[PDB]
Amino acid sequence: SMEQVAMELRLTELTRLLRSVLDQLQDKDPARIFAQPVSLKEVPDYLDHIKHPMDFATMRKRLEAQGYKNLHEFEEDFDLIIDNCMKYNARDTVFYRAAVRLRDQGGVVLRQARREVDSIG
Repeated sequence: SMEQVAMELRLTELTRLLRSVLDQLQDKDPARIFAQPVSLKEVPDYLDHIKHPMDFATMRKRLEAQGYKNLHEFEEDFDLIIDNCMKYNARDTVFYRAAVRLRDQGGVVLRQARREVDSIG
């Protein structure tokens, strides 16, 4: 149908916008602390602690499969990265501190992406 195609074009354009948001968010992590999943070889008990792991590479696979239907879903995954980190790691650690900075700096980027999604529909 022509409706299914028009919907597909909307999803593609949302995907293009989220890809740029993702690149902007990832730049706020220059140390690459959140680039890849926490290694279960190196942190074998990680899943006893964190029930829903997340990281930027795993978000990128989902994005490129057009697996995000809306910005809310994307934001959920970004928030998991931060929130998982701040529970697993103590306050006085390089890891926790990097999460706080990513959170604060991403807020700006997410504030305008919300406006661009509402605006461009």
